[PDB]
Amino acid sequence: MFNNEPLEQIDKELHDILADEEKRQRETINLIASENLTNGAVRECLGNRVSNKYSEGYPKKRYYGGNDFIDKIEELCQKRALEAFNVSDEEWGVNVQPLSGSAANVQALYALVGVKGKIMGMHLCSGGHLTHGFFDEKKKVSITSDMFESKLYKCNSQGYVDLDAVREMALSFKPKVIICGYTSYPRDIDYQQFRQICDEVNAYLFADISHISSFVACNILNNPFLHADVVTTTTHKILRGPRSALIFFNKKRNPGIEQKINSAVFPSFQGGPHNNKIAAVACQLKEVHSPAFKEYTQQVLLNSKALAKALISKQIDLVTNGTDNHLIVVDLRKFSITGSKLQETCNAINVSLNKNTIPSDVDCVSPSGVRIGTPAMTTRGAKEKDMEFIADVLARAIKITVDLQEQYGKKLVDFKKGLPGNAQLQQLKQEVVTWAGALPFP
Amino acid sequence: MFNNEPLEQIDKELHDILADEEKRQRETINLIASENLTNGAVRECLGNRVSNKYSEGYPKKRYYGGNDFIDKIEELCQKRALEAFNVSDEEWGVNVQPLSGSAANVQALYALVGVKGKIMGMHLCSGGHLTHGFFDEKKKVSITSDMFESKLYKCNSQGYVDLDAVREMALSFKPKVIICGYTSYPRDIDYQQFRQICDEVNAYLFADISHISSFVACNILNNPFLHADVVTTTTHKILRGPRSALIFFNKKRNPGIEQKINSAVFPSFQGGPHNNKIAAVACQLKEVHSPAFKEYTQQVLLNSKALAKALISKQIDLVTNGTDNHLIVVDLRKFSITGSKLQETCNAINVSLNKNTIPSDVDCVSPSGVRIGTPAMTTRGAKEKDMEFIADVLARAIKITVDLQEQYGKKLVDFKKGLPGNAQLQQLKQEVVTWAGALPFP
Ligand SMILES: COCc1ccc(-c2cc(C#N)cc([C@@]3(C(C)C)C(C#N)=C(N)Oc4n[nH]c(C)c43)c2)s1
Ligand SMILES: COCc1ccc(-c2cc(C#N)cc([C@@]3(C(C)C)C(C#N)=C(N)Oc4n[nH]c(C)c43)c2)s1
Ligand SMILES: Cc1ncc(COP(=O)(O)O)c(CNCC(=O)O)c1O
Ligand SMILES: Cc1ncc(COP(=O)(O)O)c(CNCC(=O)O)c1O
Ligand SMILES: [Cl-]
Repeated sequence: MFNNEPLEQIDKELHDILADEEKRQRETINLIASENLTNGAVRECLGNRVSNKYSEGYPKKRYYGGNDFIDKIEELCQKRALEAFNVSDEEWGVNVQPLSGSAANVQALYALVGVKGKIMGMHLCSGGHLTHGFFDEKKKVSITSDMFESKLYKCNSQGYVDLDAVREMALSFKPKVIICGYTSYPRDIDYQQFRQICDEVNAYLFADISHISSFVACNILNNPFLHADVVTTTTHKILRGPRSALIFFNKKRNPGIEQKINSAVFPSFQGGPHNNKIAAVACQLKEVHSPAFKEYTQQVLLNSKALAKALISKQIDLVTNGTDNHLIVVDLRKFSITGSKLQETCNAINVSLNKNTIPSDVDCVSPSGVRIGTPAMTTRGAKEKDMEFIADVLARAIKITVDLQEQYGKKLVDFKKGLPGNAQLQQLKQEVVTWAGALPFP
Repeated sequence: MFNNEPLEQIDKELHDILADEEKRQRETINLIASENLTNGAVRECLGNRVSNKYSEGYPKKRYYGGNDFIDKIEELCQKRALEAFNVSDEEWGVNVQPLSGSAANVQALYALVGVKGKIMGMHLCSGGHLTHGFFDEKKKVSITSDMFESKLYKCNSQGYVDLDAVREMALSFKPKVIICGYTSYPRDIDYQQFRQICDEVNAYLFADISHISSFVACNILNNPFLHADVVTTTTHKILRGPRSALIFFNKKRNPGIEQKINSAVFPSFQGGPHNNKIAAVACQLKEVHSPAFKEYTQQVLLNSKALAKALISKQIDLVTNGTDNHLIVVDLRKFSITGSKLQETCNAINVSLNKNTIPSDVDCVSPSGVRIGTPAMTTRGAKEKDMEFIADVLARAIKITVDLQEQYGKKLVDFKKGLPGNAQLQQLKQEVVTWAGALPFP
């Protein structure tokens, strides 16, 4: 008693937009640092009937019948997660049920500190996440600043984490958790240094490695598992998995953390797991552990180094003057333009990026930077040689932006008036589409 | 620079379990009240590349470029959501980003009351959800009992919502929110009555209709939208959508609630939306509004009435002695067995259900009932005549459970010893598989 017609026949309106979205994807230079493109295997999992199952609880301890195969799927995922990060299942445990990074982080923090608990995070303007305790004067923007008491450490004027400031703050504030690992931080992390600071104030060490997860797995960047109590990561970014998250806990450093973390995920916060996610994560995790994915990850950094190099060669300023990973933040101050305007210009030419703050910024709405990343284009087979081209495309977008600000003015509404029908933008978009459309598309 | 081998070739281990799960689903009599089976169209959406996109914020108000088609999909979902529940976009608004029912509820509650805020909900043992403020004497089981201050109302010994008790509690406790609409409540709800109590005490009216959403939409049961400030519902249950949730808010009753709810979903709790979810919800909502889905929803109740009738004819006791909806709770006390045991026995025969508490219950690990539901089997084309068979199968499982308890004992571990190889169970499972395996399967 159901309709079985395929999507095209059953919902032609929706299918058209999705075909449109697909085309836009195929024809964009995607520089969103947090984006990637999943393979068919991961999407076959997301589309699977395994999402039919209600399976509240944990494997072997469900609140429903019919969970025999779901248990195998949940355990294989946990297995592959611990494998992927080269941690012994004896020392480290993992929860594979958080629906997304924001959820995982809120869950993990509560497990560690509870309501009104004290937490320390990097500020949003400095590269930190919303879920790292963010608030402004006016409002408690994230729940992490409301259900928890938070204080926020800023990076220095150069854009690097100031460990001195971190220690200064920890000794006065006395938090139960300190969060490191970031959303738009272009440099590696001194985890050991964080560990020594946490030890001084009897605080937990929280490493959110969502952006840099593939580097950690493939042993290309610092390994937070050597020092961290809790490691979170999303699966949809550099890891190239589906949209989901993982919570890792050091059982050996903290006995009874397993129960604490697991009870926080369920039944404190979530209900039924999304088993299609868990299946998809499992699939990607197998791939994460291969020598071939290590190659992909290496190429991500090769590409990011080259892109930084080529942008510098064109007189563009970068926060920290380079990168240790997949991501770059461009400081646009010398051009007297905003990230907001550069975002609109880049969208008009099919270049995906986002506006981003820099250390000197005081404005969340009008930032002085854009953030770019290589994981998506690296997935699409782009190499170091291709980076000069992206660098050139961005330079030209910056120039065009300066011109349009000259013609139409500083107001964002006024500025957008110049984008449609602009001859150079049309020429640039076509230039973008031609190269982007030809690249391998999973 | 990726792998494009299909799931079968890329990950054979995982593909086998999924095919195993698919086989089990096809050959199970699914009586889990919160379960359904999605069509291929909904699964093509969950599998779509649209999940590649990061689109934090709201349509037209994104924090990333290249969201032109993502905006159309998020808007068409809001459009179809309000359409399906027969509400005007001028009076009612909706958020389509909550990832699941538990998140949406925590999100919606925070919006209304904030941290330390006061809320009222039905007790878990009485039929209410975890996210309705549930706590134990020992522990604050749900975050809804911890980040909020909660009180819990119990149904009477007959299993009906006791409005006297609700009012008595509301006048003393003075909550800011009162929650109605439930997880395992077999009767319709007097929303008007709740509204009168909420008015008296200046409390918001919260109706969580996840279990009964299709009834509300198709105007087969009481409409909470006539009276409620906030309406939440998951999409994966009787709605037969993907795993996601919706928050509805009455703008006419509460100006400024839109910003409150929207900011609570993001950036208070979540980060990037799951666009494949939104696409899938949109697709199912078109179907919800059709006269053909009204037919399906009618069948669900016709089947649930019949099944209740047939169980009573076999001397099985029901909570409230019947049903107003898709769900029944069987009181097993007269048989001196637990739901836990009946759940294992039913799993052994390919009958999916869950153990459920009853009003006299004081125990959560071992309850005195099972909960059953018709949405899945109705989806599979089963009619009123088919219900006698399901009733017969359950009666037979109950008997086998009494026998096995006599032989092996009251300990759950001891009891399970008797399940494998049992000739009657093998006979019953085969009877189950034959009939279920031949039913239409989306
Ligand atoms: C309405 O509350 C104030 C805000 C919520 C999110 C804000 C935000 C603004 C900007 C800018 N420009 C950038 C961000 C960024 C980037 C990555 C997009 C951002 C930056 N820069 C950082 N550090 O973390 C984030 N988490 N989520 C989002 C959307 C961000 C966040 S401002
Ligand atoms: C951590 O200990 C406290 C608990 C968490 C879940 C508990 C629970 C036990 C039983 C039993 N028997 C039943 C439930 C039910 C049913 C639908 C399965 C349940 C019941 N009965 C109700 N009312 O709501 C629920 N939300 N989530 C779950 C799993 C439930 C929940 S008790
Ligand atoms: C470090 C970090 N942690 C958690 C999250 C949250 O994940 P969800 O959005 O899946 O909830 C993000 C999102 N990052 C925003 C970006 O870099 O584009 C992040 O950068
Ligand atoms: C009334 C109600 N509200 C919210 C939820 C939460 O949904 P998620 O599991 O998607 O977070 C449930 C789950 N229902 C459990 C059951 O009836 O089987 C529910 O029954
Ligand atoms: Cl999903």
